Amino acid sequence: GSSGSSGRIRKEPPVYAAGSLEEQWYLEIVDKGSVSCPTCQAVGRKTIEGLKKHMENCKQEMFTCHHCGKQLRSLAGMKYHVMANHNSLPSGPSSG
Ligand SMILES: [Zn+2]
Ligand SMILES: [Zn+2]
Repeated sequence: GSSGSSGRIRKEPPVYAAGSLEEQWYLEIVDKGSVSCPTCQAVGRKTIEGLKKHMENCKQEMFTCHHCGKQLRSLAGMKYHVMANHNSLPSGPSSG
């Protein structure tokens, strides 16, 4: 057996903070209807909740060579494009 009752007002702000990203993304929705990914910025979601899960893994780090300025997802592959194309073996101030 059991019993009980309650009833009070609810005047509190949403999970969002008074100055956080969540709020920003939220607007893009309440204004447009959907929000894009701040990481890839190619695919969005109907709301944040859904996006969060997306960025939870998508959140990756991009790189960009300096010699030429190549852009590759896999750091390894890139770091190799330099030693291959920008192969400057330390020998002398000249080649010949
Ligand atoms: Zn993404
Ligand atoms: Zn390069």
